[PDB]
Amino acid sequence: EVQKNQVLTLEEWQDKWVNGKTAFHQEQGHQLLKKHLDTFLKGKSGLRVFFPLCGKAVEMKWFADRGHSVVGVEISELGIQEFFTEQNLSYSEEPITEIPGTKVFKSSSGNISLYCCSIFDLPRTNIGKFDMIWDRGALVAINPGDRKCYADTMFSLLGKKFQYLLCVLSYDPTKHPGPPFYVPHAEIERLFGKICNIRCLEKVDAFEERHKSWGIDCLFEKLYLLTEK
Ligand SMILES: Nc1ncnc2c1ncn2[C@@H]1O[C@H](CSCC[C@H](N)C(=O)O)[C@@H](O)[C@H]1O
Repeated sequence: EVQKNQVLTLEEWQDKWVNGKTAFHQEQGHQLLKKHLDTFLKGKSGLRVFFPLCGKAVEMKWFADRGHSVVGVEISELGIQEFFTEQNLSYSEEPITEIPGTKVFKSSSGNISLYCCSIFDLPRTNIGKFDMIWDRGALVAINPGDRKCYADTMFSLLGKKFQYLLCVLSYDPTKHPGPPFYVPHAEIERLFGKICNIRCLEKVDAFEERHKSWGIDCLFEKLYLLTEK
């Protein structure tokens, strides 16, 4: 209930990128994913992997380097450009014909495509189906009221068998209004429990010096693996 009425705008997010206020970004990449990556990919070849609200997530290159095709969606053209610049990847552009005024950025390698539009635009595209989702700073970045629509959008993107990897943050929601927002276990169950087997693989201290600026003094991260019932 606490953060329920928080409504951020796309322009606010784009402004963060313009202003360099991108402290959510992890240059060395996600350490829980790094730990479990081989287990998740064991026996797997040429998967399609989706990154909602992808920013310039370095982990997209982890999957592409391992032979999987990666699609991300990110509202900030600046963040997308920073991804290609930082990963030293050439790219070219095409329109997203269904959503006038927007573009998809395609790595020359053919392995990474970043849609520069809203995640909520995707059901009107032919983005298709995915074997795997990496969701970090995404479900937690969405306006709280938008979570059900987001969850339904995720389901629309999933193949019959899937591994949905989900990172959420645990902190006292009365101390920081978000983002990132507080998504408790019960909320995961509400959104994903009917369709998914839910495993919480990790719960680790995530508190860094930068988190003092949110007015909290404890922060934990949980890594979930959601799969078909
Ligand atoms: N509706 C929306 N559609 C697409 N991108 C959105 C969005 N709302 C917010 N964003 C983008 O979502 C990102 C959340 S911050 C997390 C970024 C990235 N997943 C990482 O792990 O580092 C921002 O880059 C923001 O610009």
